[PDB]
Amino acid sequence: SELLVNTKSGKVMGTRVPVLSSHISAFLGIPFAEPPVGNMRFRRPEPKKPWSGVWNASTYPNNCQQYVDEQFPGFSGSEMWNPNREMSEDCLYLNIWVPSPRPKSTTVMVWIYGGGFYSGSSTLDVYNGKYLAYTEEVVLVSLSYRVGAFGFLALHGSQEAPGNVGLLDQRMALQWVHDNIQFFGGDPKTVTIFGESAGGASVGMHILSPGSRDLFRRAILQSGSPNCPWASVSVAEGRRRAVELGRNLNCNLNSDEELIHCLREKKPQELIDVEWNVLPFDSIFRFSFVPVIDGEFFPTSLESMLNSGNFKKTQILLGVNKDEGSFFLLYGAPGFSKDSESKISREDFMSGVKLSVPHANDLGLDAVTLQYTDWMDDNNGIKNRDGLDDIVGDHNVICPLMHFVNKYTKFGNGTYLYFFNHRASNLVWPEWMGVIHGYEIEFVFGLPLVKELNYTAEEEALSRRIMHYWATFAKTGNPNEPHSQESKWPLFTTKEQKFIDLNTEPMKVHQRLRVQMCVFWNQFLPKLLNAT
Amino acid sequence: SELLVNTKSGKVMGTRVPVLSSHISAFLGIPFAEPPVGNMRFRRPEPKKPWSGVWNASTYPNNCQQYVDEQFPGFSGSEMWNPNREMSEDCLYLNIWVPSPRPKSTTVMVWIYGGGFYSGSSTLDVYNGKYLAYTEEVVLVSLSYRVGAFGFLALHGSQEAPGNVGLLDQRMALQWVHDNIQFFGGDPKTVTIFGESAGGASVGMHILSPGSRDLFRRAILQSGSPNCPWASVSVAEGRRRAVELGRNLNCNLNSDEELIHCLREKKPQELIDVEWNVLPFDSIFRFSFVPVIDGEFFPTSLESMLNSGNFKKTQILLGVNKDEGSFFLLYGAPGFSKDSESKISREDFMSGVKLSVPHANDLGLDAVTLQYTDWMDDNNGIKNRDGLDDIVGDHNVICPLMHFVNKYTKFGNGTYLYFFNHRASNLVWPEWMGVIHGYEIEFVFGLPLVKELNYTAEEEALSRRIMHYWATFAKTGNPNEPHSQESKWPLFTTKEQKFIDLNTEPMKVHQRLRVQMCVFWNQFLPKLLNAT
Ligand SMILES: *[C@@H]1O[C@H](CO)[C@@H](O)[C@H](O)[C@H]1NC(C)=O
Ligand SMILES: *[C@@H]1O[C@H](CO)[C@@H](O)[C@H](O)[C@H]1NC(C)=O
Ligand SMILES: *[C@@H]1O[C@H](CO)[C@@H](O)[C@H](O)[C@H]1NC(C)=O
Ligand SMILES: *[C@@H]1O[C@H](CO)[C@@H](O)[C@H](O)[C@H]1NC(C)=O
Repeated sequence: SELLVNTKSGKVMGTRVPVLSSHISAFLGIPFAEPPVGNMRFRRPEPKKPWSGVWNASTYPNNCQQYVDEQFPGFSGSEMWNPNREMSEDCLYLNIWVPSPRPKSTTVMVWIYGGGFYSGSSTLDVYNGKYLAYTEEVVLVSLSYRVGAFGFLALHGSQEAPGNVGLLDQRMALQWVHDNIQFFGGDPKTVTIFGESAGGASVGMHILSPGSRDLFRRAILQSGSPNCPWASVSVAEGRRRAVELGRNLNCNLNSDEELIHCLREKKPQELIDVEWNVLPFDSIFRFSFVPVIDGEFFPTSLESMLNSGNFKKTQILLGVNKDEGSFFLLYGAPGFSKDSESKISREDFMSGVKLSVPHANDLGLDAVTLQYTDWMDDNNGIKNRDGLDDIVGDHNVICPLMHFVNKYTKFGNGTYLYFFNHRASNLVWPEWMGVIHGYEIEFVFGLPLVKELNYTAEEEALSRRIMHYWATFAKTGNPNEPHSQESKWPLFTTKEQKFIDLNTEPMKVHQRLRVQMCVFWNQFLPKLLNAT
Repeated sequence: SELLVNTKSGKVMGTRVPVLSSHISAFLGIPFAEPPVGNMRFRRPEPKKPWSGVWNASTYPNNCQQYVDEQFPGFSGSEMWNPNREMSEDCLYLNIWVPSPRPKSTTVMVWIYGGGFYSGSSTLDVYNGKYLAYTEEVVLVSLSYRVGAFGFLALHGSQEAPGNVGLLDQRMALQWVHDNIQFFGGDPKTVTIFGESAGGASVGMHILSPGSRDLFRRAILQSGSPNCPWASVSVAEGRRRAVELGRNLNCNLNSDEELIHCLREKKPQELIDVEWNVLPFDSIFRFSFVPVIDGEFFPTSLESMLNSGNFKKTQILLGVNKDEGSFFLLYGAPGFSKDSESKISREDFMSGVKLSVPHANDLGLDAVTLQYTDWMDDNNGIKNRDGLDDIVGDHNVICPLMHFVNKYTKFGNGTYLYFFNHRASNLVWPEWMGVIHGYEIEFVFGLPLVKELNYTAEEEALSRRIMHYWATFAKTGNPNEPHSQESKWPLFTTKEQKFIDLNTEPMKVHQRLRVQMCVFWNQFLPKLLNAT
């Protein structure tokens, strides 16, 4: 039967799912690791023991334990990102969408969800891989990984809570795909990993980590890069936060053994309730438990690895959205509200700047303020609001990604860069937020092709174009159709640094994406902070 | 006789001079101090002893000893600024242009020439006061003062070479005008002092110095302010330079007495030949002997005086030219030439930046470079050239003046600000230099009214308009004609910060002159240099 597949770990039975007046096969909730529960909490993952009989892969699995956003109860704009299945530490499963009839050896794409390393689910409606798998005829896989303390609590030196286990969860899933996707009709030698935000940073981390490089062919990074300021911490800071978490739960702190034992006896929600109390600074776009530069998963500092070319050399396709920072300002900066235009006063602008660059001294804060202030009209509420939006997006997403693309392109085999700037016609978030962090995902997954979702005809066309770019890149290492008559997405080169916009208007090629601001964030500010 | 005037110092006989098909009286070369020669070199000036008989004031006096520019021999653009009379240490004289018939008690304007405190003459063709005196019916006076080491060598603590004597020369001339102008038909209670560059800085210094305030009514500052970075030095730096001058002339340096005695035995040209060897840094727009913050002429630091309102409160009219920095880049920055378009390479841009801000550390240099570089087109020769031009003009003239105007306006009785941006149709300097430092002077003195000079009809109109603004301001404290139908020059206020452009086009009012760059130069950079 087309729904029965025998893998190296055992047999699995999928389910036939409808999609755009047709059907395809789906294998949901396939286990790739042993449940990281009890004594296994915080530990590196262990491969799933093979099973006898048939694994029922007809329904989505549980989501990993995580902080749940209740800032806007009932609001679809925020709830669409929350777990839609019951949460459990028993959450290491993957999902596969297979074209029908089953292919023999076709292109494989593996999705890695984002969520700042503190949240995320492979089961969100927005991550339904049936549209992409059906439309582009690729085998689509979505994996899962532990987030928050469960996946990133780090007490370097200890083997019980070494840190980065969430990244190892991802690697184990990639290993499973490498070893078994052939039975689902996928080509293990043509696997593209792609992800957004923390998922994009994760993709870059697998490009960097020697232990992950051999498991995939190409990569796509959406609004995220491994060198982002929020994406990793030092071993010392990771330890400090782990200890502070224990301090928040009245744990014995005399030794790592004592601390970990205490943390392992706590219910999942107990850790989550105090998770945010361990941050250094009053800040936005900063998360408690993230990857740690350990000298193992990451041999040396990310910068030294990027500079020496110590990473997988292949083709990459990546990009950012126009207003990456709006989400974070709305949730934590004074003056911003969901139901108002959020015009910002000069004073709230100052407060926002300090929250946005928590590690900077006063001189550093002055430099940022000067760089983003129009002194001919400094009390303009719209300008201050948009200025802060740019500060957050440039510092946390765009400039780190531009630093990554330029360093990578020197050693890589082909780079394609995009700037997504289309605001969906059916967005429920206010207009001031613009082209929001994460809202290009629905286009990548083809939701606009579903009539009931209320997208325009132009948006369906944009989605089809984007899905074809992504899948063609996954298949050939080039988003462009060999010998087509459509406008070509030029290769990003060290010299020309070209990129294209992604919207419903005719393709336009540009150069040096936000170069002025990124020279500030990537070269000047770091120098200022290190000298003063 | 109309040409004979009896002053408190003795009788003087002037000469009738033709002017625009008419005539007026001129009294040239009137002594206001005893020749500062021999034992008097470097000493404060002494009032001229009254004389018997009639002083022959029919010809221009000698010019003070100074460095003479020979960079472009025979070239009118540069030679028009050089001394046009024989040089001598016996140079403290003033010139007066009086309307005919002699007025009874009319508005008086006293011109103070510029020249970076190292040069200047009251006798330049461009400073001929007959046009202004005749056209606006004012008594026009031009004074002189010692420049270079002769007027500013400073060995604080010593009464033989205390420093600032050139400024005291200016004060003595103002005192003479206060005491005697009434005999020439001028009103000593309605005297306006005006000057350009070092002369403008000098005007601001008299506004600040308690000992000079009572000698004039209003002031006009053209392309210069007392707080300019090149306009003064500390007592320590002044001493260091005085000692280095002695070291350059093989002087005994065991004591001030030894040093001064040695310097007094040297011929004037001997001092001038080594004058430029005492600067701290490799730099442009920096001069060796300038005013010193002594605690006498200047009670405290200029900044503390400006902040506390420790200065004469009256009305002021001031402004700058569009391209103040071009002259200095042409003479000392690599890549600039008089006969080429001077497109600057990225490398020469860097060299230029270091020469322009000699006191800045590397981080400071990086900040300037970032602020003036278009990173989307960094190798554009025109942009690099114009960027450097702006750096020099903003740092040395515009921003210091804007800091002055804003601090002054808080306590003053009326401020009028202008931005001169008309390039003369008959300029002999290359086009890349734009609206050059000092080229608004010919309009203020009415040269465009002289047909033989080859100016256009529009330029004659601009000159007449400017002369009337200046003279009306001198007479009433307001450049505008009471109840006229012409466009009004608005008052510059702390809140609106309005100013007008001065060109042949219809008047346009603007606000916050180069505010973006001046926040950088006046607030950010100083903070960066002091913290790092
Ligand atoms: C497990 O598979 C069976 C079919 O064998 C079916 O009941 C369903 O798809 C799964 N069970 C649940 C939880 O509904
Ligand atoms: C990628 O690598 C292949 C084989 O080494 C080479 O022929 C090709 O030019 C490379 N492409 C780029 C854009 O570097
Ligand atoms: C001095 O005045 C006399 C007239 O009394 C006349 O010769 C001339 O104006 C002056 N002398 C010189 C130096 O020409
Ligand atoms: C100048 O001073 C006079 C008298 O003190 C005052 O009436 C006038 O308002 C002042 N003007 C300005 C612009 O400050």
